[PDB]
Amino acid sequence: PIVQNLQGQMVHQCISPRTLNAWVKVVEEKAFSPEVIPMFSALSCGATPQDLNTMLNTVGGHQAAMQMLKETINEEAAEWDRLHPVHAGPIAPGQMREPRGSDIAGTTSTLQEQIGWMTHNPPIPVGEIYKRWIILGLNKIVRMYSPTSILDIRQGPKEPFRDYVDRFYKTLRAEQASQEVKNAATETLLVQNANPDCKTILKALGPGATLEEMMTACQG
Amino acid sequence: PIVQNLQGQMVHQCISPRTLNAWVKVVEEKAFSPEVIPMFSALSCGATPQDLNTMLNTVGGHQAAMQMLKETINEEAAEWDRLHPVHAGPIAPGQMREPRGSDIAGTTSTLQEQIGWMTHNPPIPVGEIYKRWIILGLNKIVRMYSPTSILDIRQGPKEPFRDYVDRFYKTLRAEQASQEVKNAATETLLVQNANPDCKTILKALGPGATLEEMMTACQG
Amino acid sequence: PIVQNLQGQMVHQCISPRTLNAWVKVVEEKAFSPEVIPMFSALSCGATPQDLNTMLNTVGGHQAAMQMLKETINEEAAEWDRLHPVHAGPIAPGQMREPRGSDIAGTTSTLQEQIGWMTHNPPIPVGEIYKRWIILGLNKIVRMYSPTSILDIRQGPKEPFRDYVDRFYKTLRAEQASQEVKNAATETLLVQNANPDCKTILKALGPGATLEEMMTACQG
Amino acid sequence: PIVQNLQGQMVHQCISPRTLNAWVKVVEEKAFSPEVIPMFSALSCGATPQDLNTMLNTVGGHQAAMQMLKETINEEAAEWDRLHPVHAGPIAPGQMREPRGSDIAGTTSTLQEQIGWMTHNPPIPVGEIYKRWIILGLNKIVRMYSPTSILDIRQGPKEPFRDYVDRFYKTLRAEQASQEVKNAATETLLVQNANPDCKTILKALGPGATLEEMMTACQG
Amino acid sequence: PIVQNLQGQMVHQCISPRTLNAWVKVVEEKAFSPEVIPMFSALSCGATPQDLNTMLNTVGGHQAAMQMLKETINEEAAEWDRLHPVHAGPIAPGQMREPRGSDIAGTTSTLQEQIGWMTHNPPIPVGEIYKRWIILGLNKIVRMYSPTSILDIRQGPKEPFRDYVDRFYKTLRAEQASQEVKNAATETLLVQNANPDCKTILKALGPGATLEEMMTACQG
Amino acid sequence: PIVQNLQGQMVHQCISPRTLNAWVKVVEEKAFSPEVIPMFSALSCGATPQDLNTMLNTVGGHQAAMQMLKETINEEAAEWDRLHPVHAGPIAPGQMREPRGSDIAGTTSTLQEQIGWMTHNPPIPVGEIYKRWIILGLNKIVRMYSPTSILDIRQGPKEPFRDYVDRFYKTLRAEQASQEVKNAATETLLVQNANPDCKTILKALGPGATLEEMMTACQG
Ligand SMILES: CC(C)(C#Cc1ccc(-c2ccc(Cl)c3c(NS(C)(=O)=O)nn(CC(F)(F)F)c23)c([C@H](Cc2cc(F)cc(F)c2)NC(=O)Cn2nc(C(F)(F)F)c3c2C(F)(F)[C@@H]2C[C@H]32)n1)S(C)(=O)=O
Ligand SMILES: CC(C)(C#Cc1ccc(-c2ccc(Cl)c3c(NS(C)(=O)=O)nn(CC(F)(F)F)c23)c([C@H](Cc2cc(F)cc(F)c2)NC(=O)Cn2nc(C(F)(F)F)c3c2C(F)(F)[C@@H]2C[C@H]32)n1)S(C)(=O)=O
Ligand SMILES: CC(C)(C#Cc1ccc(-c2ccc(Cl)c3c(NS(C)(=O)=O)nn(CC(F)(F)F)c23)c([C@H](Cc2cc(F)cc(F)c2)NC(=O)Cn2nc(C(F)(F)F)c3c2C(F)(F)[C@@H]2C[C@H]32)n1)S(C)(=O)=O
Ligand SMILES: CC(C)(C#Cc1ccc(-c2ccc(Cl)c3c(NS(C)(=O)=O)nn(CC(F)(F)F)c23)c([C@H](Cc2cc(F)cc(F)c2)NC(=O)Cn2nc(C(F)(F)F)c3c2C(F)(F)[C@@H]2C[C@H]32)n1)S(C)(=O)=O
Ligand SMILES: CC(C)(C#Cc1ccc(-c2ccc(Cl)c3c(NS(C)(=O)=O)nn(CC(F)(F)F)c23)c([C@H](Cc2cc(F)cc(F)c2)NC(=O)Cn2nc(C(F)(F)F)c3c2C(F)(F)[C@@H]2C[C@H]32)n1)S(C)(=O)=O
Ligand SMILES: CC(C)(C#Cc1ccc(-c2ccc(Cl)c3c(NS(C)(=O)=O)nn(CC(F)(F)F)c23)c([C@H](Cc2cc(F)cc(F)c2)NC(=O)Cn2nc(C(F)(F)F)c3c2C(F)(F)[C@@H]2C[C@H]32)n1)S(C)(=O)=O
Ligand SMILES: [Cl-]
Ligand SMILES: [Cl-]
Ligand SMILES: [Cl-]
Ligand SMILES: [Cl-]
Ligand SMILES: [Cl-]
Ligand SMILES: [Cl-]
Ligand SMILES: [Cl-]
Ligand SMILES: [Cl-]
Ligand SMILES: [Cl-]
Ligand SMILES: [Cl-]
Ligand SMILES: [Cl-]
Ligand SMILES: [Cl-]
Ligand SMILES: [Cl-]
Ligand SMILES: [Cl-]
Ligand SMILES: [Cl-]
Ligand SMILES: [Cl-]
Ligand SMILES: [Cl-]
Ligand SMILES: [Cl-]
Ligand SMILES: [Cl-]
Ligand SMILES: [Cl-]
Ligand SMILES: [Cl-]
Ligand SMILES: [Cl-]
Ligand SMILES: [Cl-]
Ligand SMILES: [Cl-]
Repeated sequence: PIVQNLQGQMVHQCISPRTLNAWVKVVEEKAFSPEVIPMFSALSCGATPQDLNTMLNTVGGHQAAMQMLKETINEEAAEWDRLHPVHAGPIAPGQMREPRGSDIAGTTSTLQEQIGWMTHNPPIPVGEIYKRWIILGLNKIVRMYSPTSILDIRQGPKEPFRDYVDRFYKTLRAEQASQEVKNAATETLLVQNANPDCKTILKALGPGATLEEMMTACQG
Repeated sequence: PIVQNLQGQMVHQCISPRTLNAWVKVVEEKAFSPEVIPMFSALSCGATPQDLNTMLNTVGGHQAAMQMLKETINEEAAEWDRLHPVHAGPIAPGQMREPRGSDIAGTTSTLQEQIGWMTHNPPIPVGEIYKRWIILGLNKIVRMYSPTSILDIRQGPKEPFRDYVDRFYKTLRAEQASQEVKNAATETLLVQNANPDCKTILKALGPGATLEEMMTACQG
Repeated sequence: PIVQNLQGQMVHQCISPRTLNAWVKVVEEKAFSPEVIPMFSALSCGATPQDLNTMLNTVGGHQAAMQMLKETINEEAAEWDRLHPVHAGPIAPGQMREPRGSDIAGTTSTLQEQIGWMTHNPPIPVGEIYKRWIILGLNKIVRMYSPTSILDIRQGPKEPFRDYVDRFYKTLRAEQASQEVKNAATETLLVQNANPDCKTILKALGPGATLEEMMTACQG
Repeated sequence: PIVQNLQGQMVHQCISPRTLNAWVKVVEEKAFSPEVIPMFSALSCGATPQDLNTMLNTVGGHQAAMQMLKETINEEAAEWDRLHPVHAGPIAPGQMREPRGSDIAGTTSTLQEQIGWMTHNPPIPVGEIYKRWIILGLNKIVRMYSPTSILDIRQGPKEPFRDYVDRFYKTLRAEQASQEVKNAATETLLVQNANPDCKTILKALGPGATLEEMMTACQG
Repeated sequence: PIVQNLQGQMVHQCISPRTLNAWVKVVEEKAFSPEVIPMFSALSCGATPQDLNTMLNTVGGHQAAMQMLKETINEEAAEWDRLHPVHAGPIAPGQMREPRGSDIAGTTSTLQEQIGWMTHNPPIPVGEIYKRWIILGLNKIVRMYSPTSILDIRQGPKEPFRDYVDRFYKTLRAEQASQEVKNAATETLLVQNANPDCKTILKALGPGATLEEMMTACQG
Repeated sequence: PIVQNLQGQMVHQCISPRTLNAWVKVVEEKAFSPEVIPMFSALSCGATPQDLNTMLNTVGGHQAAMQMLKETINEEAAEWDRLHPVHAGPIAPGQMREPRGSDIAGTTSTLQEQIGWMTHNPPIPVGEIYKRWIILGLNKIVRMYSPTSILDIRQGPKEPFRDYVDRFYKTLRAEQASQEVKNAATETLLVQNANPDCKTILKALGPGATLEEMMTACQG
């Protein structure tokens, strides 16, 4: 990663063993459950493209997911290059060349070029751009490896309301879109797919009930 | 988090893998027992709103609770906005715009704006305001997920007084309120719900007995 | 905690995850065995009142003990305030208000006021005063949760002398008082409650025998 | 390793017990699965040749592979020497002699000469040259210890498409080459070795299908 | 402990949770095997007397031994006092009073007086004097809790010579003395207590045989 | 150990708990397998003689090996003293006395004298000299505790060639000598003790076959 020293300079630091192991173990145990994204984002804090490639290369298995990840990265790399055509010319003494999509992904850039970009003034944050592409890719995988659709979450006749809302939002969290799309899913389904007893109770509460009020009203 | 380095400057640091892991593990093992609040408060020491969102996002399961958490956050954010009317105008070169509620919650603010607010002179401590909203929300979840009422905690005819006082205060701590009447639940409900043998001993102790005095008197 | 930076300034540091976990685990495994006090004292090195409250709030269970702890703290807080009546008046530019008992315990003080007190010149060590009150409270709990009295420690007819002295001083360590009180317990009981064979041997050694000499004399 | 301290100077540091342990454990559990290469590359960040030799020497077992590793290192060292002819002559007071192949490999160079090369201006990065030779050697070991060929990876008549793509790319990654024909193995061999049900679906998708599109189309 | 920071100043640091835990665990698993002494000496590197008392106080059980430890400490403290007669007189502004025995042991000295002594110019190293007394006491405990005498360590008729030498020196190390006669126990008692087959071989080796030569000669 | 601070000064640091435990555990689990030497060398990076004595004193068991270690050290100490006769005379204000063999081994030197030697300009590295003696001793123990001779490694009639080369070089690694001696062992035995099928294949390859080529030729 790139961290600040006490001189105020952004300097490269080695990825710690603890960071590597934490990422390997969290994929081992949680696969592509939705909480893998924040874990990956937090563990890759300050990462260079090299660090991000290190983390993704240490994943054992799920190689189909990892290949989808590369295809996502390549599309985002192609989009970056078409929005940032590089301008030919000698790079000046105090400068860095402009990065191409393959440079952000680390396939055509050295770690020293990545450090130069990330510690420049102003910085060109190839690590955070790459991370964006990867997390975009991981979001697709979480959505693809989600077993259940939001339309299939229906409260059982003896199922406690808390357990049902747990399943509802767990399912909703794995199909990532805008929250505009997730507010629409809730307003469309959460009360309508409650069991007949709780549904009649919540209809009387009206559309303005908070979730806390809905869960208290269907308590047992 | 934003911590002071070894020289006295407030710097951004990455959330550590141990901090991430410790918070995930505490929710896994303790759910919303009351001791999750101090663990969350201590593990989020110096957190930015991004750090707090990371921690909350790493929680697997309990998504009904996490949704209640967002609704509490949004209520407090709207209250913040109603108390901090917007002042339109170009932000001056040195300084930073006033934060809205969604900026404190981290949904419309970047990490660099959060660093800018938290390291300002004087600092606008968005991380601690956000943290205060979250703990307010987590306190509701603890209250709601507490199974038993204090009026149902009663000493068995053969149950040692110590175990009953353990159950009593464990319950009182989960059923959260101000000390206005929790102070009230002790000293009279604690005696009223003692078994007849210990209850008879505790009347003889008279008003003003310490809990140590009550526990010594009902040992045998 | 409050630690020294390399500038010579006492600065606040976040309580580490390792410190929190160590305290939670040691209470989980050792309850209120006497070695909980030094573990708590060492783990709370440099603690602010906030850190001490964090540690005690993370304890799961033993809530009867924790309430006795609060009653001890409140008595010590009441004693502090009666010995340190606060003097009204505007606090000067370079100063801190004088702390009340509730400020030392952290119920009416902010972490910033605790930092101001603890890093003042000279420091007013509210953290070490609070710790004193807490450890005073923990000593009462260790003494209350001790199963055996010193008068019941009697050497068995086939019990090795080392095992008996182990039990004797383990029991003596849980009833904390002055060592004047613990030297008196030893001189009164250790030889007199040895089994008849070892007792006759140790009577001949005389009152001036070291424990090492007594244990060699009753070896087997 | 040679890392930058908190002030900006390149200093030698001892390899940490966690780094040593992490590398030993990764070889123990993963042998020469492909993910051992990124683990070795990341754990050897900033390594001197002495550090790299230490890491390789801590490997227990797999001594046939480790001997192949030495033979690869020696071939690269001889290639280095043929490209860097020796210049005889007294080394000047300030500077350091040119490294031979055996010096990069650490067999004829001391740790202080390795520090001298790596902290020179400009640096001669013997640790990264050595690391590049080792990973070249470890890549051969992975290729050799890969049990299955990509031509033998075929989808079963009832095997889900996802599991087959997992096996396909896991295998392709172990059978190491350039993307010249690994790019080639995908998109046609991946389809050719699908079972007849999915194969029929994938012809209808036509050329240019993403892996996400192929995996969505053969879900059911 | 009192350690040097990154700038060259001697500063007080809190004993780490790992150091506390490591010492507790070592006593739990190894009791008073000889290797507890180096573990205690290394884990108490730079300790103040308060740190040493903390470590000793965290020991659960073995209270008979811990009481022997106090008696040894008190004997050494009295010897220290008899060699360092008190000089009455007001302590000058810059300097510190001379330490008594109880101050080195930490029973009549505060942590700040211990820091003052240890960081003085020249330093009065009360922590190392205290440590020396404790290890003297722990050495007595190891000697006393060693079950077997060196005269009872003898090679079985079918026991491999290596295992017997292992038992021999393991025992010799627990039965602690100076090398005046431990040097003596080897080379003649080691041969005398060998079984007749190996004993006959070792006479033929003659005086001056190394232990490697003896162990090679009694392999078969 | 002796580490560099940020002032450029070599300063003493306490041996970490993690370093102590790592060395104890690696001996516990791996005994004197050959990888114990690099683990010991890496874990004792920067060690003082005191640290090296600490590490070796913490080893439980294998006391016969540890005594052979002392005899090796004493021979190397005797050789050092006969090559470095100390010259009598007052030590100057800015100087350190010359170290004897017993000073390098730490039996007649204080930790402060070891720090003085190791941080002198130029340094006299008693820690690295001692380490050399110890590792010389550990090499003898690895060679003594090796069960199998190189002449007994013969490929089985159904044994895969990789497994046989594994055993061959594992055995060869435990009998440490020069690689001149280990190249001679390979050229003498590796092909000649292959099973009759693989032997005839490798004879045709000729003496110039790499190990990688030999292992591919005897694949199955
Ligand atoms: C960097 C990174 C780690 C990030 C970020 C990141 C950034 C912002 C926000 C956020 C913060 C505050 C509010 Cl008030 C809202 C909001 N209020 S609103 C308009 O009503 O929805 N929305 N947001 C998302 C925003 F801003 F993106 F829109 C937020 C989050 C929340 C943090 C959070 C998690 C939590 F558990 C509980 C909380 F109280 C807050 N995380 C999510 O909300 C994820 N989530 N998804 C869904 C579902 F799909 F089911 F609906 C559900 C959640 C849920 F909250 F967990 C809960 C069960 C419901 N995280 S990264 C690149 O890896 O992602
Ligand atoms: C979360 C966070 C931000 C915080 C804080 C925070 C802030 C202040 C205080 C506090 C400190 C000292 C006193 Cl004397 C009192 C007091 N004395 S009084 C006039 O009698 O009420 N009150 N308080 C709360 C105050 F100030 F809020 F009012 C306190 C606490 C205590 C700390 C504490 C915990 C403990 F175990 C034992 C202690 F001795 C002290 N924690 C609680 O008290 C929680 N608790 N709740 C109840 C119940 F509900 F059952 F009654 C019960 C407890 C209990 F003590 F554990 C015990 C069984 C009874 N914590 S953080 C930094 O931890 O992350
Ligand atoms: C900060 C903190 C961690 C502290 C402190 C703290 C401060 C000082 C001292 C101390 C130091 C040296 C001596 Cl010589 C005496 C002494 N010599 S004397 C006049 O003969 O008794 N007395 N003391 C206590 C003093 F000073 F307080 F009086 C001491 C201790 C000892 C440290 C110690 C522990 C140990 F195991 C073995 C040792 F050699 C020394 N710890 C105790 O002694 C606790 N203990 N209690 C009893 C019993 F009840 F059974 F008798 C028993 C012990 C015992 F020693 F373990 C042993 C079985 C007997 N600790 S804190 C706030 O959390 O407490
Ligand atoms: C060892 C080290 C020094 C390094 C490096 C290193 C350097 C660059 C790159 C890389 C980055 C981005 C893209 Cl877009 C491509 C690309 N896009 S492309 C035009 O389609 O080929 N190619 N590359 C390799 C490049 F640049 F070398 F060509 C890359 C990688 C990727 C990192 C990565 C891993 C991952 F899991 C998922 C990702 F999204 C990205 N790792 C690999 O690709 C390894 N891999 N191999 C194969 C196979 F053989 F099966 F095909 C397969 C993978 C796979 F991706 F895992 C997946 C199943 C398929 N690593 S380090 C720092 O880790 O220690
Ligand atoms: C506690 C502490 C403060 C200290 C120190 C401390 C100080 C010095 C020395 C030492 C160093 C080198 C030599 Cl050559 C000799 C020597 N050579 S000699 C002329 O033959 O006697 N003697 N010494 C002790 C000296 F100096 F004190 F005399 C030493 C030791 C050795 C270190 C060591 C341990 C080891 F395993 C193997 C080694 F090669 C060296 N440790 C011991 O020797 C302990 N030991 N005891 C006996 C027994 F009793 F059975 F005989 C046995 C050992 C044994 F070696 F393990 C082995 C089975 C035999 N430690 S600390 C820093 O660790 O925390
Ligand atoms: C500081 C310390 C930690 C050190 C060092 C240290 C110093 C240098 C070297 C070394 C480096 C590069 C080359 Cl190219 C050769 C070489 N090339 S050559 C002329 O053809 O043999 N030789 N060397 C040893 C040299 F220089 F000493 F001669 C080397 C090693 C290698 C490092 C290494 C280990 C490894 F696993 C795989 C590698 F590719 C490289 N370690 C060994 O080789 C140990 N080993 N022993 C034998 C056997 F006996 F079976 F043959 C076998 C090995 C083996 F390699 F593992 C493998 C199965 C064969 N380590 S310390 C004081 O604790 O030792
Ligand atoms: Cl780490
Ligand atoms: Cl890269
Ligand atoms: Cl894989
Ligand atoms: Cl989820
Ligand atoms: Cl509910
Ligand atoms: Cl960490
Ligand atoms: Cl955010
Ligand atoms: Cl009780
Ligand atoms: Cl930590
Ligand atoms: Cl507080
Ligand atoms: Cl509780
Ligand atoms: Cl005890
Ligand atoms: Cl005994
Ligand atoms: Cl470490
Ligand atoms: Cl080397
Ligand atoms: Cl799929
Ligand atoms: Cl720690
Ligand atoms: Cl003390
Ligand atoms: Cl042997
Ligand atoms: Cl450590
Ligand atoms: Cl020493
Ligand atoms: Cl031993
Ligand atoms: Cl081996
Ligand atoms: Cl093979």
